Amino acid sequence: ASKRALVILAKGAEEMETVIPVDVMRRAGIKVTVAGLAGKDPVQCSRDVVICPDASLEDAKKEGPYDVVVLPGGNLGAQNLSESAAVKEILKEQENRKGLIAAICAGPTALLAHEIGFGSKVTTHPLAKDKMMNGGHYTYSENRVEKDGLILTSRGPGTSFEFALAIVEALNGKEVAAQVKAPLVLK
Ligand SMILES: *C(=N)N1CC[C@@H](C(=O)Nc2nc3c(s2)CN(C(=O)CN[NH2+]N)CC3)C1
Repeated sequence: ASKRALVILAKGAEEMETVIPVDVMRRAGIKVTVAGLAGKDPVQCSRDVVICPDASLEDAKKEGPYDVVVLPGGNLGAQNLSESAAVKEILKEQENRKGLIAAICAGPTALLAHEIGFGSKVTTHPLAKDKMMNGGHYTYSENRVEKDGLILTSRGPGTSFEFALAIVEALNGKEVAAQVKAPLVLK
């Protein structure tokens, strides 16, 4: 049947880093659940775009497992993910079940907070590098997208299409990723 993604949407999330992965995954035929960290109520993003979640995280985490857990960035959004006991338990489980975790821009700092994928090669946004590398628990990469086994990281809004297509390729293969890429008019 279809592959399944969980996108965790926290107050202060980067809206582009949220919507690009959600839309590109849905174009690939992935069943995506946009799950509000704080419940099912609309979420105010970093630039004040308000997105209505499909479900609360409390509900969506009962409808697992998921083929991928997706962590957008945003300074406050990543801080909120990093502080959530609920997110820690979901990432821990995903890691334990050899499930893909994907985090973009500041999003990877929530991996550090929840002690997820220690020893992985990761990228982040340049401004999040010092936070991510505090305590030297990862190897740093300048790749626009970095995939080290089941830890997939990316750098910013401008790598969001590459990040999303890398998730599609990982879940559905090269051919589906090429079909979704074709009408996007990427450079
Ligand atoms: C991509 N989503 N992002 C969000 C804005 C930019 C970014 O990473 N900005 C940051 N500002 C700070 C960061 S990352 C790290 N930081 C701390 O986490 C220190 N205390 N821990 N939360 C200071 C501000 C790219």
